[PDB]
Amino acid sequence: KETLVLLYGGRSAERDVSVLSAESVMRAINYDNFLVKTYFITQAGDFIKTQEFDSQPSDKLMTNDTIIASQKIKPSDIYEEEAVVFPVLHGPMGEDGSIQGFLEVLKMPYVGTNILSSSVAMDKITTNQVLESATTIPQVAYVALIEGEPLESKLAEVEEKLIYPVFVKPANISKAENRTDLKQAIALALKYDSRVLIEQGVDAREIEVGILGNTDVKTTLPGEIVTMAIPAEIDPVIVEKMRDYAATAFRTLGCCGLSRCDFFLTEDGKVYLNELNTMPGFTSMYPLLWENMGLSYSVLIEELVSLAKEMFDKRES
Amino acid sequence: KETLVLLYGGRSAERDVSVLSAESVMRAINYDNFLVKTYFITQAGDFIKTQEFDSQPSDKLMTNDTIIASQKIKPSDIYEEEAVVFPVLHGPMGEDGSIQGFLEVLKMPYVGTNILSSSVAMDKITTNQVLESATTIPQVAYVALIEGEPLESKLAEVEEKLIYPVFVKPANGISKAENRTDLKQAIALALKYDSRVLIEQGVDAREIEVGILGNTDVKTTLPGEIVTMAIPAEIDPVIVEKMRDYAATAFRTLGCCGLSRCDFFLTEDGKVYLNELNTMPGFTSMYPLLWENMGLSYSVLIEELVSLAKEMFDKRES
Repeated sequence: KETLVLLYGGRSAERDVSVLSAESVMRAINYDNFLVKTYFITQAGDFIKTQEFDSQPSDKLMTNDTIIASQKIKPSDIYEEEAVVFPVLHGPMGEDGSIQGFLEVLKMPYVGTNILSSSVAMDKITTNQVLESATTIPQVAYVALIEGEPLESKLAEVEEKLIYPVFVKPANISKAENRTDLKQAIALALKYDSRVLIEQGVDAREIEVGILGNTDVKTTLPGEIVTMAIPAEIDPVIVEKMRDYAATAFRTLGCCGLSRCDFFLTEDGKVYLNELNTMPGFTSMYPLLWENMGLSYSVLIEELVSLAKEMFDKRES
Repeated sequence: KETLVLLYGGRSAERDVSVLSAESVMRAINYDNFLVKTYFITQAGDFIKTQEFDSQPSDKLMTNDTIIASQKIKPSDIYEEEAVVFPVLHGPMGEDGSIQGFLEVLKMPYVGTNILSSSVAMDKITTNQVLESATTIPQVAYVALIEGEPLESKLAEVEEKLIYPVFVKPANGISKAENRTDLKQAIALALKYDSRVLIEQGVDAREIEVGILGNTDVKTTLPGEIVTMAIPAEIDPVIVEKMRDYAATAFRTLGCCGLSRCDFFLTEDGKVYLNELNTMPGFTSMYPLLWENMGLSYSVLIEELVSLAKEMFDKRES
């Protein structure tokens, strides 16, 4: 009885994973409740009309090796009154707010966070600055570099604040074990972007919290990476902290819909926010974290759809 | 020789001004250099294919009273290889990164700042936090409220940090408050709009604006003053430099590209506060005039914007 538009693929490096999530989303959905229209976005950004399903498939989604050129559409022709888009797109141009902006301009409800909270959440420098300003959530140690800042003292700031190895990424990846590697990593990263992140390399436990909702934020029990332990075996104090931090991070950025909060837990029991992930994999932890809480994958989906409509009504009213 | 797609109108409250800026841009442009294709976005969000100019117009653009239904297009049909979009859209859906995202998805070069620096610049809470963390640019005194924070200590925090009157707005319902009761009433409606609410100090100070232009080579204008426009503003060299440095730093920190206008307050004892960074300023109005005083004519200003647009597009697509 509802039309879901399931966009998958994309232009980012994470685009092959996107096809996998979209395939898992399309087999997990309850068709009692949805007609599903799928559209592949190719690596060059083209929109391809591919299979509609009125009933459960069992049936491959399109890939960049299998484009059918006659099935190409005008991108705005995804549009249908009252359809809700589920953008199963990861990394840049799936999580950086460009797809969200496109769908806002097309006037369609869509699953997941809005434009501000997507771009901010994707930009670790901005995320860290917002969170250190507005919250007490600890961020993985980092240094921000804006082209123009004197290099020699940036280098010294990196060595004061961080311990080698560090990782250098343009804002929108090279490892450094010493100051020479660092200089060489920064020089290429400035060719990419005028804003550069240098981040502490961390070897610690990787523990993840699912987040769901719009105004009423729910979190899962944490689950651990390394194989998955769901739930993670951790002290109650750490469970509470991680879930509070996740919810606080989501509320502060004005996220809505879903996210997954990726934490590090050190041998001394210190918790650091590593990353807020606004469109997490569905291939993978996010669905399974909610499954452990008693929320099934098909019902998880319907909830995402109802939150999408609620944000749309709210943003259109 | 170049195709400029000029998008005007929009769904924001500033959409009537948008039409005037676009009329001013279509008249100031050098048609030696451009074929101009105009598209009106209606208040409801539809795209209307309206005039294409190959030479200077005399010649009015569409309005929400004058829509021609048959001239409606599919929004992606604005697309044309190698055409550069100038989105003359102000406020929400015009400066909030939604338009930029839509054009990025359509794969078109566009004038102005990218998705992140638009949405951040539009959100005063995030801008202020970013700038106070990464810079020494003073921000107009403010308090941020996230729905969930206990109300009483927010009220007291407003009264500790700020002096009445204050203005309350949802971050996504603007009310003035002169007292704690006005404040509570204003916050309560603002929260029906958005979970994030800004409370900002009312400031009665001199208003002085700085044009910014460029991508990696950031250029700024001499400051210009609002009340009539004094361009350049008559201010001490120390304030001029400070303003222009704060403007360029704000632009660089946010990752802006293309253009912005920075609006400052200047108080009676010579203190400077950043009020706003405006990423698509009016072209009706200070921005072109600020550059005109620097010797940069409006027509060549536009050519520079276009060339900056093609340049960011190349960096993005690579």
